[PDB]
Amino acid sequence: LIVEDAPDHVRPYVIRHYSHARAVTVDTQLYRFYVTGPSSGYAFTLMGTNAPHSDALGVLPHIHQKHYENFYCNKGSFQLWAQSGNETQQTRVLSSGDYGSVPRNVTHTFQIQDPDTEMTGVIVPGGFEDLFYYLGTNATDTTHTPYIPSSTISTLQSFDVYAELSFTPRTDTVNGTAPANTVWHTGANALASTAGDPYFIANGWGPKYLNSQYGYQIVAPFVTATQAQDTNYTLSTISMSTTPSTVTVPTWSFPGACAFQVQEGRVVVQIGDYAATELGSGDVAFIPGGVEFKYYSEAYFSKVLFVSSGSDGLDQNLVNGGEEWSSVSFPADW
Amino acid sequence: SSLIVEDAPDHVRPYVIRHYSHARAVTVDTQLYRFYVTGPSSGYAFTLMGTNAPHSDALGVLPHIHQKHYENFYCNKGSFQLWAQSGNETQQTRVLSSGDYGSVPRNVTHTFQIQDPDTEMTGVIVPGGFEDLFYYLGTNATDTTHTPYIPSISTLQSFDVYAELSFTPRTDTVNGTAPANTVWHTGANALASTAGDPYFIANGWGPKYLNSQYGYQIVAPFVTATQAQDTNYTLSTISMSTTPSTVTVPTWSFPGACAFQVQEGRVVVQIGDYAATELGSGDVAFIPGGVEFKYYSEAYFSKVLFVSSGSDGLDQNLVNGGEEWSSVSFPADW
Ligand SMILES: *[C@@H]1O[C@H](CO)[C@@H](O[C@@H]2O[C@H](CO)[C@@H](O[C@@H]3O[C@H](CO[C@H]4O[C@H](CO)[C@@H](O)[C@H](O[C@H]5O[C@H](CO)[C@@H](O)[C@H](O)[C@@H]5O)[C@@H]4O)[C@@H](O)[C@H](O[C@H]4O[C@H](CO)[C@@H](O)[C@H](O)[C@@H]4O[C@H]4O[C@H](CO)[C@@H](O)[C@H](O)[C@@H]4O)[C@@H]3O)[C@H](O)[C@H]2NC(C)=O)[C@H](O)[C@H]1NC(C)=O
Ligand SMILES: *[C@@H]1O[C@H](CO)[C@@H](O[C@@H]2O[C@H](CO)[C@@H](O[C@@H]3O[C@H](CO[C@H]4O[C@H](CO)[C@@H](O)[C@H](O)[C@@H]4O)[C@@H](O)[C@H](O)[C@@H]3O)[C@H](O)[C@H]2NC(C)=O)[C@H](O)[C@H]1NC(C)=O
Ligand SMILES: *[C@@H]1O[C@H](CO)[C@@H](O)[C@H](O)[C@H]1NC(C)=O
Ligand SMILES: *[C@@H]1O[C@H](CO)[C@@H](O)[C@H](O)[C@H]1NC(C)=O
Ligand SMILES: *[C@@H]1O[C@H](CO)[C@@H](O)[C@H](O)[C@H]1NC(C)=O
Ligand SMILES: *[C@@H]1O[C@H](CO)[C@@H](O)[C@H](O)[C@H]1NC(C)=O
Ligand SMILES: *[C@@H]1O[C@H](CO)[C@@H](O)[C@H](O)[C@H]1NC(C)=O
Ligand SMILES: *[C@@H]1O[C@H](CO)[C@@H](O)[C@H](O)[C@H]1NC(C)=O
Ligand SMILES: *[C@@H]1O[C@H](CO)[C@@H](O)[C@H](O)[C@H]1NC(C)=O
Ligand SMILES: [Cu+2]
Ligand SMILES: [Cu+2]
Repeated sequence: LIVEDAPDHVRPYVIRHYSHARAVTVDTQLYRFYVTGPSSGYAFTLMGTNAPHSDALGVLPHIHQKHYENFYCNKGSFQLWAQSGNETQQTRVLSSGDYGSVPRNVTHTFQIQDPDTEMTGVIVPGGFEDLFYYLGTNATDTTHTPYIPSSTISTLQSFDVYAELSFTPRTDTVNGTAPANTVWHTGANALASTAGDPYFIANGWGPKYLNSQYGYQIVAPFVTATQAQDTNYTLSTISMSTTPSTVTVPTWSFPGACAFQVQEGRVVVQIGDYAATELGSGDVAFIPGGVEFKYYSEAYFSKVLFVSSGSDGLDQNLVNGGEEWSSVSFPADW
Repeated sequence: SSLIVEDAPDHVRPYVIRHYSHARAVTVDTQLYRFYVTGPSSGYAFTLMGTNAPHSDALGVLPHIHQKHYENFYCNKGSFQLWAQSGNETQQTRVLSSGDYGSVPRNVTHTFQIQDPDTEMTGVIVPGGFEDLFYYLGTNATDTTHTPYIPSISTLQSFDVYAELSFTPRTDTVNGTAPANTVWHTGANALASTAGDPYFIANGWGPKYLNSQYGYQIVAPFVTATQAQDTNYTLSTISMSTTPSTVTVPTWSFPGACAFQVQEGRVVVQIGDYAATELGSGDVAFIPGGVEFKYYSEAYFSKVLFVSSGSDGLDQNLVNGGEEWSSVSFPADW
């Protein structure tokens, strides 16, 4: 079940945090491809980027006309700038557990701030990694260190990267956000109600739902049908209690492929005809559409970043079967 | 007898206690405290505790000093602000996010305020036994489900808590710090030049050392003999690569007790005659002085918060045998 690089075809698998994962470097940045187009049947790409502080932008401002980009900060911190059409340009400094949503046709760029920064990208549809094989240089990285210590515009268009050379990232950031009057780590964040608009959710400040059918699970939606539209997927974090003795761990099966990366805790996953395996920080589990699976938290509290192809995968299912909830913690009693 | 315990033992012995175990939980208003290492369990060497709490618009504790205990604040997740002042020196304050550290020596006035919804503070207090104060002021908590937190003057001198009613937490915070002429997440941080002064180290910005004897390990000191003086302990984070197949995992036996809490990764500990046991996020291992033990990272990269009684524990040993290093990542080649 465990693999060192994402398979070159669809199958159940788990890839440990910092596994080789076809690693490439672009300057100081090291990219790992935990889920690829070939490994997901082109459903989505799930990549991890580790990098040190930089005084320069990490990528030139650009747009994707056919890909929805999602930025999740695993650790450290990076600034993200985003703008849809003539809407006011927005920017936030994401720290651990923060999220930034970048729908198609939204200009964006980012800059790495902290020394031990890790950015997990979820891009829909999959196959997006080809861009980095081109821009990057293969890295053997024998020791598995997070990152190594120390015409083109036309070409990029074929990778669905359209340069926005006139975009000037705003420079009036204060307390991790701009413009003024925005809410960042000081109040609730809502997902954009209008398709096409970027939005940001600070860790623990977005909408949540408690599902109590199989133990306590809290789903914090990041992307729903409203925002995905035809890109057809869902994204969220799922926090989990242990499974009480009175509950039978359920067996799931969905039409679309799905995957999750453990952020905190220890989660056991059983997929298809493979032995159960326990995942820790940054480990990724990939479940092909149509394959049965079971999971439970061995830790008293675990939190995972979850993505699903389709409108009704696991996270949406738990939300529908649960209730609105206003805490990152579940009830103290069963 | 078993290695893993749900509450710290009432005497010195090797043990592991999982994140969010009962650990003699108590609540003080919205804050839930867990005592992973106590005075009794460590022979009064030190206390290692965890506090989980939601956002609050008020201070989490009234300003105070401890005349006989050295307090240490480490942000596991979320964020909280910490204010500190020593004698005639300028009052300092920082907003700590994941991986950040704040040092509060004896006789330093301090207070804190919880900012994010899913905030966890790991406290290391030396010497051990101060936790009686939390038992005293707190209300016992059963917390059957092990949820992180429950959703929703003269007298204290005996517990070494001295009120400082004249202290007014400064309110000119900008970009997570005050006064303006400080460095926070924008440059290198040094440990205080002498004992008695508070200091703060942002994640990855403090001094680091690379030890290459047993695979690669990076030690980021937080407290050294210079700052500890007679409190006689060391504190740091230790980052670890896997152990090369050609390297024998070393065995250690120190004069004083030591412990660590995994922050990221998967670390296996083999203590005395107990079974090798793998720890995940927030899990704590405690090793009595004089007891042999081995540890190694199963994850490709793990980072733990480490504390040791004495001046020459594991972290100091790794520093003395290693070299100065300027990256949070280790070399790509053995
Ligand atoms: C809290 O934290 C936030 C960060 O989260 C801090 O925000 C930072 O604040 C500083 C200072 O305000 C910002 O830097 C300044 O940015 C100015 C605008 O830059 C853009 O426009 C210029 C003009 O066309 C371009 O050249 C720039 O391009 C370069 O930078 C971008 C990055 O944004 C790169 O992508 C490019 O490749 C380029 O490298 C930008 O597009 C900029 O004009 C200004 O530069 C002056 O000042 C610096 C030193 O501060 C000098 O080195 C430089 O020579 C300039 O000096 C002239 O102008 C100043 C101002 O009028 C005069 O005083 C001088 O005498 C001289 O005439 C500087 O770079 C920064 O962008 C911003 N960061 C973010 C993310 O928002 C907050 O300050 C902080 N708050 C507190 C209180 O601490
Ligand atoms: C960036 O984020 C900062 C937080 O990290 C923001 O700082 C906050 O700024 C507000 C507004 O200036 C402060 O609130 C005000 O505080 C003053 C002073 O409070 C103290 O003194 C009064 C009077 O003696 C006393 O009653 C209080 O108890 C305090 O002891 C009040 O007079 C105002 O009414 C108001 O409450 C916050 O205190 C301050 N927070 C911190 C932690 O510093 C900053 O404003 C943000 N900057 C921007 C541009 O958005
Ligand atoms: C994105 O922009 C292109 C160019 O205008 C347009 O043809 C396409 O329909 C847009 N796609 C979406 C999802 O808005
Ligand atoms: C680099 O790795 C990619 C796989 O991501 C592969 O397609 C290519 O052949 C490799 N190129 C070189 C020069 O090794
Ligand atoms: C959305 O994805 C699901 C699962 O991959 C698939 O069954 C469904 O046909 C898709 N919807 C559309 C309109 O393509
Ligand atoms: C702390 O302050 C008390 C009271 O002033 C003093 O007696 C004691 O020696 C001080 N301790 C340290 C370590 O500075
Ligand atoms: C601090 O200043 C006071 C006077 O306000 C003085 O009495 C005291 O000795 C000073 N502290 C030190 C350590 O010098
Ligand atoms: C505290 O302990 C008492 C005695 O065991 C128990 O009755 C009570 O329910 C406990 N309080 C809480 C909040 O758990
Ligand atoms: C410091 O701690 C070590 C380890 O517990 C102990 O052996 C030593 O005696 C202590 N030093 C002093 C001065 O007490
Ligand atoms: Cu992009
Ligand atoms: Cu204190």
